[PDB]
Amino acid sequence: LKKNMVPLNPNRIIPDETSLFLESILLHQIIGADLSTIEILNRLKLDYITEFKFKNFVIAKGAPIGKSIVSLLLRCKKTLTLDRFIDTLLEDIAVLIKEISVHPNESKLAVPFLVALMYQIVQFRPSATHNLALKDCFLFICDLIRIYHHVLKVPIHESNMNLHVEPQIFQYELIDYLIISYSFDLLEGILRVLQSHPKQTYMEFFDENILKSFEFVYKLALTISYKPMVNVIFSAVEVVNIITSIILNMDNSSDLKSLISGSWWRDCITRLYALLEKEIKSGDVYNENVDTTTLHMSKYHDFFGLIRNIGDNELGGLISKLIYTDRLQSVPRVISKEDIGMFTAPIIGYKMEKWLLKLKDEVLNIFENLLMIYGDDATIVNGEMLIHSSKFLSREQALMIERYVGQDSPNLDLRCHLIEHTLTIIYRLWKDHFKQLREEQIKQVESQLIMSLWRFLVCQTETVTANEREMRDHRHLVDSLHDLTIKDQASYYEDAFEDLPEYIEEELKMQLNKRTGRIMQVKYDEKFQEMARTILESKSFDLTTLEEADSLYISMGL
Amino acid sequence: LKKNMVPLNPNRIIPDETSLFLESILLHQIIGADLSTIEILNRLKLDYITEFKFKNFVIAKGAPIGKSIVSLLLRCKKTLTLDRFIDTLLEDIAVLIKEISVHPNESKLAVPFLVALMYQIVQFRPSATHNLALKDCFLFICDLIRIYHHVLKVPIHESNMNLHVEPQIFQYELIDYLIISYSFDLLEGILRVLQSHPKQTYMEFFDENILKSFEFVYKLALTISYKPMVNVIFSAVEVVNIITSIILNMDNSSDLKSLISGSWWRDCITRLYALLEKEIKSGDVYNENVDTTTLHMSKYHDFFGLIRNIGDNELGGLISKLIYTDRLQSVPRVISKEDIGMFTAPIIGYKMEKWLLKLKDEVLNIFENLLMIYGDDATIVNGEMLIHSSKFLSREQALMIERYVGQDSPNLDLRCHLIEHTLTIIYRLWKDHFKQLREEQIKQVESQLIMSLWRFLVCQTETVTANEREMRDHRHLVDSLHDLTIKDQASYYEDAFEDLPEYIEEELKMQLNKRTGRIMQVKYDEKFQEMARTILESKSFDLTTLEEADSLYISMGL
Repeated sequence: LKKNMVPLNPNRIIPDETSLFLESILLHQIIGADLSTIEILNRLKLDYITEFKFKNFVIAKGAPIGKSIVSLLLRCKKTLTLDRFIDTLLEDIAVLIKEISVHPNESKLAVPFLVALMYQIVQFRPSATHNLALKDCFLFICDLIRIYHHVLKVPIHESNMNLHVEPQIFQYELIDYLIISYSFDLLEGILRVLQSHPKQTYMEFFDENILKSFEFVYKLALTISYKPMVNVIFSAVEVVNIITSIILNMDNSSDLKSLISGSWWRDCITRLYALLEKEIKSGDVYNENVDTTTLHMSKYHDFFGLIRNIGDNELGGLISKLIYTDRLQSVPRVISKEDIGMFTAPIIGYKMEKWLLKLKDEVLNIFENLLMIYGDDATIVNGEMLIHSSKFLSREQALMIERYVGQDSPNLDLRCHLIEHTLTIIYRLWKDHFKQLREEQIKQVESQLIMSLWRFLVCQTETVTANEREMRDHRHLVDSLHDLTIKDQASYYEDAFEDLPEYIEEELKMQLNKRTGRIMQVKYDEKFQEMARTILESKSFDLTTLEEADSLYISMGL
Repeated sequence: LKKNMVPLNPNRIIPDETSLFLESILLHQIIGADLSTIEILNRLKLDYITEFKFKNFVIAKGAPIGKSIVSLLLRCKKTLTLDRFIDTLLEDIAVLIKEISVHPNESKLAVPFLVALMYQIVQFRPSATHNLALKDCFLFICDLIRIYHHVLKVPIHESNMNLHVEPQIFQYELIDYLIISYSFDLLEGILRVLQSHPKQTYMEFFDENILKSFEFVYKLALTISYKPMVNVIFSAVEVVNIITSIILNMDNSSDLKSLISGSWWRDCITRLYALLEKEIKSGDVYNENVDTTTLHMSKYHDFFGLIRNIGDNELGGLISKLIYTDRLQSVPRVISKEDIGMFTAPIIGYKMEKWLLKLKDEVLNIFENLLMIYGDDATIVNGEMLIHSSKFLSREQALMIERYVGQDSPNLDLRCHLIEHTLTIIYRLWKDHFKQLREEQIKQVESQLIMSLWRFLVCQTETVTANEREMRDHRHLVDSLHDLTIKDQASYYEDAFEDLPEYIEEELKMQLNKRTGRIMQVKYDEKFQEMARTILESKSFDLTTLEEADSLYISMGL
């Protein structure tokens, strides 16, 4: 009688999730360092706080700090379940980071490793962390960054008499660069684990204090008059993405939007515009050059960080060489600043272009989001998304055609994805939001909008591709790198790319061909030809007159 | 239909027993030390083994050792289940103790803490440890002790010209005293966790090598011509107890007894006799006096150890003061030898008498066991258990009556339990083993046997107690300490001693009265009067003739 049902296991080992979390803390190790993070904190003392104690988390004067962390971890494993063990660790390590930070004399070497350890605590089980702990941790990291006021506020250019006679120390600069970078990365981590909660509970996180604190630290990160640290720019726009993504995908959308003032947005969007109008050039990414025009990713902060691996991690060997590893000390091991830098590969510049192109994709992606938040007209969906986005579209087509085609870099495709993306940021702005596209602001970009749409409608002629035989001879010229990519994907990393059945590689000699069309800047996708057609041709606004329009059409044929 | 059965739990949290074992290792702390054992091993390096590696247990030259222990513990938690995690730890820490030990120059400070950590590993779940690991660990601790050849072999008396001009260092002596004491305690622990296995599997432990190695180390512990360390005498007779206890309570009893040669027993029993004929005197327990007559428990090895808390732990403050606790070192922190010893309480002497009386109870308890092993006659159940046990019975009655009655020590009762026990070691020797009680050896003790039995049969007169009113006036004289004991037991530590229902304290004014009878050396228990009667009166052997017997009976009445 019903001999079908799947039988249970009578000895189900539900794994002790707090033990797995304990083990994930104990062997947490940042990428490039020689020792584990707890094993670094065992080698740190603090000799100006004579006795630290918050809630039975006693630290003696000459005691190792990581001894006290592992004593807390062992002591609170027996007692607490997981969601209490998390916020116990969060508030205890937060109070420790706090009184190491606000002190006149004491070195702050434990602070980066405690922030990274805190990030390991947060993102272990995001379903387990209650969001009031996330609120407390977010407020603590925001006013922790406003403690570290001076890392993101170095001036543009120094004095001419700034004599570089100096010990040329890097270890304190390396400490507070790690503090700022791990802090902004922890802000990104708090908001994605808050993003992963069920969608009825976001109001337990947000209040006025959250948004005012992030407004301050967001003005701090996306700087104007100071040297930009690009490591914090990635996370500081990814946080804005997480905000605009949960505003879309929640139910009580008004009480976020009522909590946000329009000044927050019109301070955010101008800095996003000023980020979007910067240049990406591989030959002087890592060079130090003119400000606020090239996203440059400085030599003196080049390491991975917590979420994503952003550079080549040139300063990861110096994290392990910041402590003496056989000694219990407080001041750092001395790192000379001018030893780094040795010249063999510009490929590092290509992948840093790849990250910066994903950054611009991120910025106009959150443009695409907050079009959909404020579908009705407001202060902020206000026509300058024609000006700045059309400037961006026109120049990233123009110097694509002038400079990039036939340069065999791997970053062509994504760079001709951005234009392919930002036309859509034009298009639904044109189609669904014309009621705020004012008559003067359209004439601020009448050159560049019409020229950018014309470089899509030039591709309806198509006397270039038309076959198969010579297009692969074009991709031997422009797209050999993606041939290497797809052969290494086909022979190693894809399940469907073996014993190819004479329909899966006819798809390949369809899609590599349309890809190399989209790279060669002739024959874009037909859907984008239609979207560019129904802005220029359509009669929502006289971009051109009919005797000016056919002056454009004769330069293709027509 | 059958709404009775107890329902299961659908979310049974079977606790991750290897995680609990991990946490028991990580907060293992010996009694009196300031730091945890892993936290002491984090402060130890080893600078003569340039690189230690056995099976991916890499230790660098200047690295902390406890870093490598906790790296093994975290790495082998994910992989192994519990019975493999145990013997992985056992062989790895054993190889580490080995190559720290066999080295000419290197200090051995890590060795006591690694042995104590190994003991914590063994006795956590004794059902989990497979007994081949116990065999390997027992063989390793036995040849580890024969490495430490010279701790248990200091001479009796030094030269007259042994000038005590010397650094007077104690730290190296404290190290290898801890090594020897923790090693013998680990031998006791291995054999009780082997005792706790199901009784069909003892042959997986024992072979010739086990018994030859313990024969050597047992001759080493119960010394003859060297200064005795009493800490190893307790465990070295408790091991013999565990052996003679499992020989009784197993099924394949012959293949142990065939594996044991009679020379092992007739080397063991002579040393047990020589231990049994020593004296216990509180006024010179802790004094240094004449050898092999007083069990003295020397001042320079007075700490707890692993199983039992044997002294007052005067050398436990010096275990934490053996390392610098803010430093990674190899040589010990210097302990001056003559600072210890400060005189306030002889009560410490009374509880050390209590432990030594339990030691003599242990020795004649294993006499009582191996009567029952060799119920048939052999080399070893051979009539000297009349001589030595009757010497012991007669003197511990004689100087009981001359010296101990009315001395208000807590150790009277157990001291008049020993006589009350050892009569039984007489009695079943007399009744069930007369066929080896040879005619000359009985006349070696004809004085002492008959006098000892007569001091039991003198109690059948009993004109002393006979009531209730004056016997409590006797226990105000001899047994006030047990009145304090039973009042503190009655008001604090016993569930049945409140709202006393006038039958539970009539039992008290029965059993305190028979107890103070048994202390006052008049009116023993009636069963012991019968057992002493049916040796003297019964006609198995002419102890007395009938004209010599009534010469004894007239000195009671009769």
